[PDB]
Amino acid sequence: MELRHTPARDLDKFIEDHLLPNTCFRTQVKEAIDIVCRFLKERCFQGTADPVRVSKVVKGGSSGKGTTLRGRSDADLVVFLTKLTSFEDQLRRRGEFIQEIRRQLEACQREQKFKVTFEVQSPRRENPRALSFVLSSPQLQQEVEFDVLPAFDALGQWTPGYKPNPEIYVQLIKECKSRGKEGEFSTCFTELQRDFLRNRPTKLKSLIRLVKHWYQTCKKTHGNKLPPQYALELLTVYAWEQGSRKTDFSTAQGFQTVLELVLKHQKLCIFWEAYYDFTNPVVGRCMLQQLKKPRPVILDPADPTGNVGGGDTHSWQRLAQEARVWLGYPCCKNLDGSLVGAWTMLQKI
RNA sequence: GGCUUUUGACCUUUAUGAA
RNA sequence: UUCAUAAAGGUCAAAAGCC
Ligand SMILES: Nc1ncnc2c1ncn2[C@@H]1O[C@H](COP(=O)(O)CP(=O)(O)OP(=O)(O)O)[C@@H](O)[C@H]1O
Ligand SMILES: Nc1ncnc2c1ncn2[C@@H]1O[C@H](COP(=O)(O)CP(=O)(O)OP(=O)(O)O)[C@@H](O)[C@H]1O
Ligand SMILES: [Mg+2]
Ligand SMILES: [Mg+2]
Ligand SMILES: [Mg+2]
Ligand SMILES: [Mg+2]
Repeated sequence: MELRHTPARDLDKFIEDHLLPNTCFRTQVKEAIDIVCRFLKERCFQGTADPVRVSKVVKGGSSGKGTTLRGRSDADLVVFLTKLTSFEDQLRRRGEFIQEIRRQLEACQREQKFKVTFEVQSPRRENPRALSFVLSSPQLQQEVEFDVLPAFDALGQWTPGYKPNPEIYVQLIKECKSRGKEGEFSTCFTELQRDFLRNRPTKLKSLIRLVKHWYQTCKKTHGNKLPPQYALELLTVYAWEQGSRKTDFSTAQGFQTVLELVLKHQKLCIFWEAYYDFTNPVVGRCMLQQLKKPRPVILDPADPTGNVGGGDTHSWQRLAQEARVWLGYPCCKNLDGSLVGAWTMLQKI
């Protein structure tokens, strides 16, 4: 049945039956990703006399994190290009490389290698960050949607578990402040975003799937007037880190905890020191400034300039109205009708 | 306890692109 | 050598579903 009719003790069964990827979906998506990556490395940029080269194509998003929803999660690919040499360079020339990727895709389509359908683009967006399309192929048993983002390799060859050289963030901050573009270059650090989730406990990822499904259900009512989905993913990590830190926990208690955190968005000030910290005075000052913003502040662990909170209080107002409604559903209720109870939050300093 | 899936960790290999 | 995407082999763990 639907999530809103599902009692607390059946949440994990709901996640299993509807949210966890099945073998065909994830294998088909991987096959499509291989198709696109091979295209990006072996065909797409071979047209130019001055070799533009792909240093890496990173599978980011839920696909790289292992937090996908069965049959509903896209493939988010950040394609790093050697010719993009700075954040400035990325901001101004990403449109060029986007159009060229589009051109070569359409070229391959004519050759009947595969079929591509490009997104609505209702707003001009001014300067898009992604090339969004649906991929069809004779080898594929299903369509797969893609977000392809050209980017400057700010991190270089990155070691998992290594803190980035703070000078990289110093440069990021300079460029953002210069152009008034905070949060603009998160794509450069998608590896850090992925790394922040990739090795988390299996059940934490299942809870994230649940919250993401809840979020998408709310999207039915409130359209696109909600806070970023990524904000809810980070809020769930926060809930677990302050309230559980265990591999085995109650899914229902975690879910209620997140719903209650949404209600307290006016008091949320969340950040991490996973990839940066207050040691560097420039980075520390940037972090401090973000932490002084109107609530909620949910700072991207990968990007000290990115408040994933979004800065739109109306968006959190609407989400909280849904959180209030859902706290009355069977989801967080025991068999006797009582709430399972949220986690006791430990104060993080 | 048994079966399986999902999610990672570690060690190898191939194709491809890069440094 | 390293990094990336897919595939192949091996080991380890976590959670879940079912019995
Ligand atoms: N507001 C934001 N600020 C910074 N990074 C963001 C962001 N929104 C999305 N991202 C990054 O881009 C990735 C892909 O975004 P989306 O594809 O829109 C949702 P997702 O996290 O992949 O889950 P889903 O695609 O299964 O719904 C996210 O995982 C996140 O790393
Ligand atoms: N850092 C990142 N890593 C991986 N994927 C990302 C990413 N940032 C963005 N994406 C993907 O690329 C898509 C388009 O990127 P953007 O143009 O930045 C979203 P937007 O136009 O600001 O609309 P929004 O208000 O929904 O965020 C996102 O929906 C996301 O799926
Ligand atoms: Mg995605
Ligand atoms: Mg996407
Ligand atoms: Mg596996
Ligand atoms: Mg090789």
